[PDB]
Amino acid sequence: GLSDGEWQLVLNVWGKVEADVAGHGQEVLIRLFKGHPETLEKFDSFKHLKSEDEMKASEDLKKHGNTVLTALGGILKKKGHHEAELTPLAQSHATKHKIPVKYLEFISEAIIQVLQSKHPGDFGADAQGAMSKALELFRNDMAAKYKELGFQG
Ligand code: HEM
Repeated sequence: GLSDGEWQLVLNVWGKVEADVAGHGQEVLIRLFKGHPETLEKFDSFKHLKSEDEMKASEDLKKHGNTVLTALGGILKKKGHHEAELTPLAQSHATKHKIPVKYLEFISEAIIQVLQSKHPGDFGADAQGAMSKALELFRNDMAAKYKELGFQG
């Protein structure tokens, strides 16, 4: 875990995302698709997008962006007590979506890149380090759920 002080820095930076969830959501997915093109192959719905301008115009890529960050905000707010919010996500992603754990790592980096690009003034050394342990915790718990569902990539 994170210390009480580290969860506080995490919740505080999250207050910035919550002031514009779909806009931050939309940039996280463009960063991911631009950055690791191969993750795009998992979305039937989006494989047609051939460029950043097309991804930027997609009202559906923006609604999916919103859904991902709304679901991640619900986990973060539990501060580590997220079993229940997490199980269902580990079940769909392992079994239905078939998302390997390095892909969870690539989205973690897109989230940090977005926070840094849009809130540099608020996203200092300290907030950067808490945010990154908070996302490694999420990944590590998801990978553990994977293993007991008996899968794993
Ligand atoms: C921060 C990590 C993530 C969160 C919180 C998250 C959350 C969600 C949620 C809430 C849904 C809708 C319900 C469901 O099927 O469970 C969803 C669907 C989906 N997710 Fe994720 N996700 C994450 C990472 C990823 C990654 C890394 C990929 C693949 C590169 C991915 C692929 C998918 C697909 C293919 C679907 C179905 C989307 C569709 O309707 O076509 N997810 N995700």
